Amino acid sequence: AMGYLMALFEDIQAVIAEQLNVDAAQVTPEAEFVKDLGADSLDVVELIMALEEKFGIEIPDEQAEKIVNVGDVVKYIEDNK
Repeated sequence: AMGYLMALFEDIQAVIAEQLNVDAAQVTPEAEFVKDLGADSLDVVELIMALEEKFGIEIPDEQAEKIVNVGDVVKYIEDNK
């Protein structure tokens, strides 16, 4: 598990890193897209669509709208296959 959880977390960590132009180090489970990563309302939408496609999942808006830190999206990704 953990080994796979770390693998998954990294997966997502890298996607966020290249996308927002921030170092992986700053992309921690608890860091925040807006507050700490300089992202914006649409930045996150681009990110959600990318992750949705990559993993073949559909994150309901009721869930998406609650994403603040990267740990949030990691969990929502499991909550869908």
